[PDB]
Amino acid sequence: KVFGRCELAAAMKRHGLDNYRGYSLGNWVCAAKFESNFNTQATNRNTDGSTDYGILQINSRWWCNDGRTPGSRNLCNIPCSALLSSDITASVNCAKKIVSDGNGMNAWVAWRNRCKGTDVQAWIRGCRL
Ligand code: NA
Repeated sequence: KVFGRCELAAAMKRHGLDNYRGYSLGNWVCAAKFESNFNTQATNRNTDGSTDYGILQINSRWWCNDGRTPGSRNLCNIPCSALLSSDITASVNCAKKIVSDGNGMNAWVAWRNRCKGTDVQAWIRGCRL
């Protein structure tokens, strides 16, 4: 599923991401935009052989099991393919664990390089939230 901007904002708010660990909703929509272009089916391979999955590009090195990342962890206790669903519940609940691990949203390289320090509230402008 390719989400619309406000559709994703509304779904992220309903799942409790608005101001989660202090990060306003615009941060999460900005992150999703530059990580996946709002596409739940996005995948990208990393140099070490791990793979990033879903609308927030969660990594198999630490967070999910894809059966092809030997020696890795599965801290969200899910198969990585669950992160590609049109239902974003698994992505959001795993993201909540990531953002809580000490580095905040700096864990998402696209957020640090394209969202941090900008007017992130612009990403929810116009939405009925
Ligand atoms: Na893994």
